[PDB]
Amino acid sequence: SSAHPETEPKWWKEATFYQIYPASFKDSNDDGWGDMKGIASKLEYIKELGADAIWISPFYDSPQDDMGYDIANYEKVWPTYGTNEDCFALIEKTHKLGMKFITDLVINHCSSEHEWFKESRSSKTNPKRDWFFWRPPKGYDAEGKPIPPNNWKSYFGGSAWTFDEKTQEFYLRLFCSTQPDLNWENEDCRKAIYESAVGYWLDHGVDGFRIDVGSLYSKVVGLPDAPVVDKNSTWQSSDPYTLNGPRIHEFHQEMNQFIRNRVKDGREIMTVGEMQHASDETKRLYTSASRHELSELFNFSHTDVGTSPLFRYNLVPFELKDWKIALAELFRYINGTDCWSTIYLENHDQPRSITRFGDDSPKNRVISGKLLSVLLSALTGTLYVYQGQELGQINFKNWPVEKYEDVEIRNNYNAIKEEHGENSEEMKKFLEAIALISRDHARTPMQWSREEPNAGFSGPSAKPWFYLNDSFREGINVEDEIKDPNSVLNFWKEALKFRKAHKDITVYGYDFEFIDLDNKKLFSFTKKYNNKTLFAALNFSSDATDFKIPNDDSSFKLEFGNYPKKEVDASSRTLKPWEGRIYISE
Ligand SMILES: OC[C@H]1O[C@H](O)[C@H](O)[C@@H](O)[C@@H]1O
Ligand SMILES: [Ca+2]
Repeated sequence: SSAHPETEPKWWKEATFYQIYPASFKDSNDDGWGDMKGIASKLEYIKELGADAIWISPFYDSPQDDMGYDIANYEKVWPTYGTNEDCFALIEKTHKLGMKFITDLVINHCSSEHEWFKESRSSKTNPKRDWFFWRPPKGYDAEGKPIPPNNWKSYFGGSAWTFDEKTQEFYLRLFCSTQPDLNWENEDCRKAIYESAVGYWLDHGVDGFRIDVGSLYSKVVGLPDAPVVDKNSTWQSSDPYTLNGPRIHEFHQEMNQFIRNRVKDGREIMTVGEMQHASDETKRLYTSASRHELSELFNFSHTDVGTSPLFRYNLVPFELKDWKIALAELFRYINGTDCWSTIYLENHDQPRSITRFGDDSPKNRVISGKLLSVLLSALTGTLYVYQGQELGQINFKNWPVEKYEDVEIRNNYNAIKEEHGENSEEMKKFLEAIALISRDHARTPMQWSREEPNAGFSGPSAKPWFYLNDSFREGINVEDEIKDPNSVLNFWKEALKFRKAHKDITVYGYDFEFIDLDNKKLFSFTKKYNNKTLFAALNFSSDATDFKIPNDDSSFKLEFGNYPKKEVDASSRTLKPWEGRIYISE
């Protein structure tokens, strides 16, 4: 383990994080929105699950055009969620339970309602004009409409620019129209960002930051037109010119130094960057401890499987190997380095992992939910569990498009309607995809009980901000799952206990090797820690599946699995449907 600097323990390496989506976690005042007092009331539940730390999605003052990721004030809690004092009380309560607290750092862009943007947009001559990207039209079209400065596509569909009537210029917004990109080329802007979004929260005791689209801060000079890679799309991906740009490491080093110099009590701060996509070299430049940039990053390959690289909302076939390789992208690069990795299958931007990677049928949703827990329990990195994942939550079914709340759905729908027609093959493919892939499958209220109609998220007379998934009626809820010894919730409790008990090789294990990589059903691997070997055999199918343990001997003991502990034959070399097993040899 000495030739593996990645094994050096840190609180944030071995902490299991639980991600809370504040709108949807727990309402305490029957207004249909989750809130801070709601979260506070459920910290014990989170601790009892086995979480060591929480990450709360944005709770700052926001118009909610992107459900909190459009921030109007970094230094004020959104009143619907509570007051600043409620937040400080929440941080303290989390701490007094022995848990760490990270907040969402959203500084690629702010709300157009932020005072910085209100000033910037007021004239062409004000001191904050160049805190954002303003450009004149590229002339006007045959209809008299201004033409945007370039052909870039918004992440949510359509053009990445919005015209401002007052100053007669476009501003850049890679996300929704009211999320103008901050200009990191402006040093005054960077310093103001650090003071408000970072320093304020360090001063109030956060243990770290989850850094929203942290790979987008550096724009290639000139904001050039992107090459035409999609011939059936008016607008083009800006990635070559916005993703992992030439100053991105400079910026992350600067912010890292700011954090180090701002902390007052010498505490260890974790940063997890939502970096989206990166080569292994880029990952190393971000996460090597000696680089003083990020602690770790999220990489999207594993959550991209089954989607077109050209458009997330066009489905394509995939096989198990594709997902194996994509998952391994999170962690293989750290082997024998001072880097660190993340492990997750769910967040507020993703559909449910049982639906995507297991089998969400009534017959198989429990066992396959447990299989996913066995897999995650054994992988190297900082583990994240997303609200409802521990309940074995599944995608909602048969929702009309008009029921979806997400701006990502609304904007993409409108762009397709405009470009291709509402009644088109393009729209049909889109509608097919949203049923599997929409971020909204993560965002329905947390299911605390079987109580009609709001499942204990809010009182029965309240109208939740977004519709409940019908699955609460099928026993996917906290109250019912606590009482069922066979539940996914109770299984996740066991999985976290297992992972912690064997943390040297589960959290810090190295020399990961696939066994039978090509297998369409068997997901198998080994890991090492000194004299120890972990061997995983995981059957991602309803068919029984054979496996072999490399260098098999008597020393391999069955330590964890999802079939009943008293009924598993550890010597057997065929997995039952959806069966997973972790063996450890010392
Ligand atoms: O802030 C724009 C986007 O950034 C990140 O990808 C967030 O996780 C996502 O929810 C948001 O829409
Ligand atoms: Ca509320």
